[PDB]
Amino acid sequence: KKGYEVLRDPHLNKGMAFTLEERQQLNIHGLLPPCFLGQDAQVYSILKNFERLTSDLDRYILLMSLQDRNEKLFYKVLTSDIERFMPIVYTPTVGLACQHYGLAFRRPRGLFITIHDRGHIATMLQSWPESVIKAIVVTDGERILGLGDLGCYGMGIPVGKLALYTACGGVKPHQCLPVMLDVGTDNETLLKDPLYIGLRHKRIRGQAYDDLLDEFMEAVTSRYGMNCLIQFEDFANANAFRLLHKYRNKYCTFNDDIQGTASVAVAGLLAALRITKNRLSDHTVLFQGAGEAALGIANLIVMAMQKEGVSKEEAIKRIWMVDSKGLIVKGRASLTPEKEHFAHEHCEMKNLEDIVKDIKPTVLIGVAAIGGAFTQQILQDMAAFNKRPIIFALSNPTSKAECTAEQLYKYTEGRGIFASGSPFDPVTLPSGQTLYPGQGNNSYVFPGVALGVISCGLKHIGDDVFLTTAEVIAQEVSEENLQEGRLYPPLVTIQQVSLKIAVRIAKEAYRNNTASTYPQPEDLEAFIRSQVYSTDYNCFVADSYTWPEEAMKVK
Amino acid sequence: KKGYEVLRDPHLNKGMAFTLEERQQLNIHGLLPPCFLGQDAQVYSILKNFERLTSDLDRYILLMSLQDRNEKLFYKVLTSDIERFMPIVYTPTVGLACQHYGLAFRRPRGLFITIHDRGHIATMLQSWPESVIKAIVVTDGERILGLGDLGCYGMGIPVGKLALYTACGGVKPHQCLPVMLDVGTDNETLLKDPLYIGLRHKRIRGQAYDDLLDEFMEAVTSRYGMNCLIQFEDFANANAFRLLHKYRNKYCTFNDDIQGTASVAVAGLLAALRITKNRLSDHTVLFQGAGEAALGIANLIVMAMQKEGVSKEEAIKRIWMVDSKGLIVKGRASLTPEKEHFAHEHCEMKNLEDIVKDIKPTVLIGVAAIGGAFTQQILQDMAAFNKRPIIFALSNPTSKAECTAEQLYKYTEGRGIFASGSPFDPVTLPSGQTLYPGQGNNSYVFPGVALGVISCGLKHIGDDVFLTTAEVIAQEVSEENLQEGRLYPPLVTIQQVSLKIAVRIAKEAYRNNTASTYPQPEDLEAFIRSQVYSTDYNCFVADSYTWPEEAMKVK
Amino acid sequence: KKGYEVLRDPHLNKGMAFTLEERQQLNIHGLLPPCFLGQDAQVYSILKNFERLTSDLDRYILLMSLQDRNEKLFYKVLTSDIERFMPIVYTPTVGLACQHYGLAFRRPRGLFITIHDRGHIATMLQSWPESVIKAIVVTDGERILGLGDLGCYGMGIPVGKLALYTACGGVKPHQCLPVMLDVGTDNETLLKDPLYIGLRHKRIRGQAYDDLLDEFMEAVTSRYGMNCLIQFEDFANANAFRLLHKYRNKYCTFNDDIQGTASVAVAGLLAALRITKNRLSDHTVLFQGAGEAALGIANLIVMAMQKEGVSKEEAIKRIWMVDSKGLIVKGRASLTPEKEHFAHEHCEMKNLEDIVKDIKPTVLIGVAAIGGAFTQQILQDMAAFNKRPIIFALSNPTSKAECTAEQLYKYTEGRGIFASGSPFDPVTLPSGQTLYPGQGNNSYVFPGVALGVISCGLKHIGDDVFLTTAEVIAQEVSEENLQEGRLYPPLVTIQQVSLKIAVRIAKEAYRNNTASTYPQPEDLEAFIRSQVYSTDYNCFVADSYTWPEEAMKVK
Amino acid sequence: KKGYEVLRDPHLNKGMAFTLEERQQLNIHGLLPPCFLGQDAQVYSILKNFERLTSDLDRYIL
Ligand SMILES: NC(=O)c1ccc[n+]([C@@H]2O[C@H](COP(=O)([O-])OP(=O)(O)OC[C@H]3O[C@@H](n4cnc5c(N)ncnc54)[C@H](OP(=O)(O)O)[C@@H]3O)[C@@H](O)[C@H]2O)c1
Ligand SMILES: NC(=O)c1ccc[n+]([C@@H]2O[C@H](COP(=O)([O-])OP(=O)(O)OC[C@H]3O[C@@H](n4cnc5c(N)ncnc54)[C@H](OP(=O)(O)O)[C@@H]3O)[C@@H](O)[C@H]2O)c1
Ligand SMILES: NC(=O)c1ccc[n+]([C@@H]2O[C@H](COP(=O)([O-])OP(=O)(O)OC[C@H]3O[C@@H](n4cnc5c(N)ncnc54)[C@H](OP(=O)(O)O)[C@@H]3O)[C@@H](O)[C@H]2O)c1
Ligand SMILES: O=C([O-])C(=O)[O-]
Ligand SMILES: O=C([O-])C(=O)[O-]
Ligand SMILES: O=C([O-])C(=O)[O-]
Ligand SMILES: [Cl-]
Ligand SMILES: [Cl-]
Ligand SMILES: [Cl-]
Ligand SMILES: [Cl-]
Ligand SMILES: [Cl-]
Ligand SMILES: [Mn+2]
Ligand SMILES: [Mn+2]
Ligand SMILES: [Mn+2]
Ligand code: NA
Ligand code: NA
Ligand code: NA
Ligand code: NA
Ligand code: NA
Repeated sequence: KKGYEVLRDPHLNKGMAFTLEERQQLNIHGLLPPCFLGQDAQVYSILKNFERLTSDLDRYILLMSLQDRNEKLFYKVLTSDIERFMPIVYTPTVGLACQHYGLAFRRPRGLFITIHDRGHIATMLQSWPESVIKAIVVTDGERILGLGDLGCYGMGIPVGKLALYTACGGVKPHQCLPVMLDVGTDNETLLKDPLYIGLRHKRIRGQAYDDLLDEFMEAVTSRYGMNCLIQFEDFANANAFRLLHKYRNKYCTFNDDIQGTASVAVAGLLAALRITKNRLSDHTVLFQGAGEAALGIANLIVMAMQKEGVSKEEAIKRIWMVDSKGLIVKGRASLTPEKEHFAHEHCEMKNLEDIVKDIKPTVLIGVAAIGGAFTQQILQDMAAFNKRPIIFALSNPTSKAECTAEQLYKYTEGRGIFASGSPFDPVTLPSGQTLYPGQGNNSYVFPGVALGVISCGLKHIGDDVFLTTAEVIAQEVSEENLQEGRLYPPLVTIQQVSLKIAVRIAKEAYRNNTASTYPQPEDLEAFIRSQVYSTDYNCFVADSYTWPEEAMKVK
Repeated sequence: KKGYEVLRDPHLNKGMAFTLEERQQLNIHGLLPPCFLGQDAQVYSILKNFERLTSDLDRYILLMSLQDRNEKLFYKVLTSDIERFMPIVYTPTVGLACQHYGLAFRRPRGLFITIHDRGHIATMLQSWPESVIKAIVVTDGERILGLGDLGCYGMGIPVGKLALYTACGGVKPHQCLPVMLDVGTDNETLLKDPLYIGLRHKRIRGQAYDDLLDEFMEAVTSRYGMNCLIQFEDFANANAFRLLHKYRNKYCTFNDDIQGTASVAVAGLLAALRITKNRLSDHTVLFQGAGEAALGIANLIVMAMQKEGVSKEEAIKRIWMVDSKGLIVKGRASLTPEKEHFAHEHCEMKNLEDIVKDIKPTVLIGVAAIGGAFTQQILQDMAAFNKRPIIFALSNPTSKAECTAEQLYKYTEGRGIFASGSPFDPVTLPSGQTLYPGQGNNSYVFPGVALGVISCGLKHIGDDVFLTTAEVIAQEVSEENLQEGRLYPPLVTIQQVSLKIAVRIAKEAYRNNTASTYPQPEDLEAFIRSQVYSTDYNCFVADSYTWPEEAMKVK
Repeated sequence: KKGYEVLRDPHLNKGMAFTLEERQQLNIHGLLPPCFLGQDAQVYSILKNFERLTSDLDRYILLMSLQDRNEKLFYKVLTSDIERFMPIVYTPTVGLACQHYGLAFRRPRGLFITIHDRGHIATMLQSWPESVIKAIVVTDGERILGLGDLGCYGMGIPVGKLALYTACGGVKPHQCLPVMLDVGTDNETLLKDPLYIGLRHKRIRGQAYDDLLDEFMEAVTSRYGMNCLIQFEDFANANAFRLLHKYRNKYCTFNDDIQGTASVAVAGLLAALRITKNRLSDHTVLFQGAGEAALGIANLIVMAMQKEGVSKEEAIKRIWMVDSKGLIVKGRASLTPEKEHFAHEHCEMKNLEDIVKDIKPTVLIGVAAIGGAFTQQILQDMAAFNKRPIIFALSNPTSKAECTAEQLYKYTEGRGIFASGSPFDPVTLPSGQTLYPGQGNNSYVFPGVALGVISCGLKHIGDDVFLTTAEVIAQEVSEENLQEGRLYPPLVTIQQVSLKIAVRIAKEAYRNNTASTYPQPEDLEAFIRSQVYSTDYNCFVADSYTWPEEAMKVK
Repeated sequence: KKGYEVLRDPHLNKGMAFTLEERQQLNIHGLLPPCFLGQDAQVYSILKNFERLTSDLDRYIL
């Protein structure tokens, strides 16, 4: 393609990086100022623009616009200082963006499918420029992080997730599709908000909702193929599980919040074991929350424990859960079949601190979006019953973190092992030792899992894929990392980590013959490495070459 | 047109204003959130976005992006509150933008022709999406406002002018082309500036430059037609004049800085006469500056006086000028033929205040871009020998204004009649009366002159056109306006004033047979009104309708 | 798509079959006369146009132009009377077309890859509008039917083959790509021909040629996938066999001339056995020719005989061949490894008639492109030592057929069982009985084999596929068919036969796990039927529908 | 503009008169046979096609 149409297509636009000869051939010479530069120069300019801003939202908006203008440059900047820009494009800033999505909105991104478009989804996929999609992150916006129902403002998440698909996983941008399934919203505040971009009516539930979802899945895989990876993100509890169970074995799909979190959670405990000097089956885990994350994580912990040689029954007995009504115990009221799995014989309790004192767990996991649930008392108690207690404040965004790295280390005398879903700066204990709290976030799992699935075309994703991936991650945590308090490999190495996760997933796929990409590559690492996205700009010059002169003569 | 490419075309893009039916027919249903809204709603969000910003530079980028995303919306927002947004799109903010163009740069706009493209201009015009252009604003960036040589960063100016072409004149945006002729820059600072977007070398002068200009004019008129309007803007002294004289009679062109300024300046004096209760031939004008603006304004003033009944010779004797070397007197050194035209018998002088006290003028016009040249002294002196002195601080941007509205009104005890190139807020005198200083800026002239020339196809623009336009503008100043201290009709009525300027120019054109649009309209006003740009969106639904039924049958 | 561009795209163009509403929405209303018609009406006008022509070459051109104008209409016409149009679009007219390709040329069709394009094939595949190709028919034009080296004029063959892919097989036209690999031509006549459209130089051979082919296969499968079907057609002997052997197990490819012909020839023998009332192992085959067709057929026959219980050695003993040097016997000079395979101990012989009298075969197959090789004497001899001799004049086009249907039936006194590569009209014997000579032509094999490979994605095509296909075809020959003298099912049922061929190929592909399309359909016949091409026009009206009214409300 | 779309537009289409370089830049190299001819060589082939016709209506259609 050519002309000014190129400058408006972010997948093609190189900006002033366009060569004098490229510009001339593309019929755009004169539409750009008379200066030519490389990505480094362009990155410089962006940083000057980023530096001068004075609000995270403004930084977000700046980057989102870059993403809408020059694809390569966007990712070049992202990967240039992942630790610096991820907090803007992903948690916690992405939640802030979703809260003001109507305000931050500029150019649309993604595919918005409505409950009112039932029976016409197949047609709408046509509207999407790309005809070859290999991955999709979808949400209905009912459980945006620990922020609740943000309706159509929730589109910010899929966009963020996919940003890492490329930035941290190497998955090509052009093959991914962020999707919003707006069936309404129960958030009264949004329904009254003048800037709200979604349907102004309560969420439609029941059979209608279910049929919408079936059509979506059927339509996507029909157009893009049965190998298309569908990643559910931030759906409400009930919907999340039923949908997973319903499609898990029918399509190539998985739920990030349920399975991706479990993977990273276990990856941290597996790593923590090298500090606590014991076996996972010697621990006693207590969850604040009993939803998607808790239930997903708890299940993976059990599989991990059985792998150690313990029985399924013994493993489940070491896992305790607390929901909005209190400690989940046998015979308690308001219990679900899934919760009943961890209902143990015990009197009922409501106060979290009393529960911590009673259960005396070795691992405290926070996944209930409850502010500073992990108070100094709770933290002190953990430091009291444990030589080195493991503390996981997983709720996102930052404002929902069960506790801070600072407080964790402060109230546990620097003996607590910490991890959180949202980023925290390093902490220098009184002893002068600087600890670097790790980020237990999906971000360590979904990019590699995607690179993997897409690479070998794994037909379906079993729970073993996440357990194995939890091991691959932990295997990348160095002794040096561990000594700094890191339960995960440094973020700057995320790409390398993703590759390994991808290669490992491929090896298993072919082994169990669940793969689809054939013939099988003689060297999987080499093959996947060659399938990864490249930050470099392509050359838009026509492929000119000469023929012998006799054969090229004009008659 | 078609699909997503529609959403990237600002001339077409309607954003969420596209109807469900339009989106479905345009193959973009799904690419936009599930909410449909009108322009009012769209303007609201834009304002909430403009409101939260905290820098003029930022507000500029905001609007500029808007213009790159939704044409109709952009202009709907500007005219919604011209007095509020013009300062952002035009003076003085536009000057600040030019100073930091490299930084503010996002998406390119306009046509950038280089000195190294000599012999290829014709082809480059093709790279421009539009093949039908009626107006063109060119600059080489050597004299950007009173900011000097800003090289390629000067592109911001033609874009500003054109913005007003539409917003103030009603000229259709799609038919206008902003152009930057980059032949280098002598600004050592820019040459070292890492963000500079132009050619990194001193300006090329001599015959190479002249050939480039001739080619440009030729290229532009051959492609777009002889009737194409070429507006020269912000060129250096020497070039501005010779280029104007060189193409004046050959093509449809004029120089905004020399002729447009002259027109508005005369319009103001004509209005002031109704406060000073005398005739223009009764005044004595003193110009701080003897450049493009000064010489142009002086020339029109002379014509205006002669039209009163005074002789050429007598008129000239009433104009005094001061340049970098001091008062322009007969037999002084460093004099140009143009300047020696106003060189009177008198002793040399350099001190401005002493010059004011010696010549004792009734009107003081500042056009030398000298900060606060009109000091307390000067202003007091003026209010001393003049019952009601006329003070014109025309230099731009604000930072160059010879003096402020507050200063003028205070140091002239409220008896001074003020006007300036850049905007100043209302002033409330100690007497309790609030004055609304007018803005003597080209903006009152070029929009209407363009509407006029384009509408009737006036082959060439003579000085009479600007004198007539000056009378037209003054004619629209009401007694009420005068009573408030306005030498110009309120800015909120600028569209109507442009209409009358256009209608007038048309009538003259047909009378003198210099028009080209035939047959001549019976009602010039009605004709022009129907030629004006509309801010309303068009409907993108296919024009569907039925034929009988026997004729519509399928055989 | 939209606009006049639609009318020029044969894959979209519906002609006057475009609905008024379609024309209005596609922006073509007014570009077509004021009448709307159905396909039947359109076919009628085509037939009127075909009727008035007076030459086969002109009928060819008419139909080729139809194909370049309206795709569906083209195939609608072909399938409306396959027995009438196939002889025009295929053998023998296609051979005539190729001989005058330069003269018949109008609009180009297919992909022309030259030997001078080595190292740039991948680039050239981009030039091709479709990015999703599933089948390709390639030729270098060195052995076009029995007409020899027709160089670039040979493009007519791949175009013809693919015409039947769709017409007889049901394969989608847009997913197929006809390719010509021009490396020159040794035909002195064409080099001198002023209308020749290929490279005017002797064919390039050796390593250069082999590298071009490797690059071709690599580029095609890299861009279109390893499952892309590559059908080699009309390559010279040496090149045909080595290319087949070299890529056979590496890509999804087969050689129509060697393998397709084998399949159809055995299909006919299988059917013939039901007339001769005996087993294949009871016959003695004699081939007039020892090349691509001869060796391929000979090979399939052997496999067929072994499946009856006979050993490989015993089977080979029943097959004799004659080449340009005469009867192929042990120790004979100028023999090939492949030929030596059938070199039996026997005295050398050169005269075909004498050879027939000596070997006394029960099956006479002609594949040497030798005019009327099967003389009256030979035909009489065959009817002398065989109650019911089986005569196959497989050489194409008709002017190369070993003998005519009339001649065969006349000189065998109506006892000879006939079949030919090119069509012959029914024959009414003196007894009054009318026989319908069958057509033993690849056309019975490649369409169905293609529909099958493409459908289930069979990685590689082994000879078993052709042997089973032969059985599938013979299975479709009814008792009635046989009684009329038909060795193959009637042409009018070819689409039904192809389907059966495909469903069987699929079944075995999944059984042997050599398929690629997964999950496997529960009903293969139903799946494949749903994938077949539809001759009906699509509806180009936008998918319009409404949402509730509150959700459609414009703010 | 470019691509096979150019071959279909009679105002732009040059047939085999398109140069090797033109074809490569227009993204149509390969859509035309490996032969380059001038207008007169093209006229010649038109005349041969005209000559063999035997009806004015056919010559009209050609
Ligand atoms: N990688 C990561 O770091 C990651 C990944 C996914 C999710 N998360 C975070 O985890 C949080 C929840 O996600 P989810 O998917 O698990 O949501 P969910 O399914 O809604 O689960 C939330 C749970 O918290 C419980 N809860 C509410 N108030 C409580 C209270 N006062 N005391 C104890 N428990 C209480 C709820 O109880 P009931 O059962 O009574 O309703 C519910 O079971 C979010 O903030 C999210 O951002 C982090
Ligand atoms: N509509 C409007 O409000 C409008 C329109 C056009 C221009 N302007 C303003 O007018 C200003 C100049 O524009 P221009 O085109 O006339 O520029 P120009 O051609 O550069 O002329 C500037 C003149 O000022 C003289 N000068 C410089 N310093 C002086 C000093 N210290 N004391 C006395 N005279 C001095 C120069 O003298 P020499 O000849 O000796 O060098 C020169 O004649 C700009 O700031 C611009 O913003 C306003
Ligand atoms: N589906 C169909 O019905 C179908 C498909 C493919 C081909 N065919 C036809 O089969 C014929 C041959 O094609 P091919 O691909 O097999 O070509 P090929 O590989 O060149 O084989 C031709 C063979 O005929 C031999 N020959 C030449 N003159 C002979 C003569 N006077 N007496 C006996 N044998 C002679 C040649 O012998 P040497 O080796 O000594 O040179 C050669 O072995 C063509 O006319 C073609 O149209 C029909
Ligand atoms: O749900 C979340 O909070 C996440 O995935 O980071
Ligand atoms: O030059 C200027 O400042 C203008 O034209 O307003
Ligand atoms: O080459 C041939 O003769 C054929 O394919 O039928
Ligand atoms: Cl850039
Ligand atoms: Cl013919
Ligand atoms: Cl012949
Ligand atoms: Cl038949
Ligand atoms: Cl139809
Ligand atoms: Mn999530
Ligand atoms: Mn200016
Ligand atoms: Mn063939
Ligand atoms: Na006919
Ligand atoms: Na053809
Ligand atoms: Na193989
Ligand atoms: Na033999
Ligand atoms: Na041609």
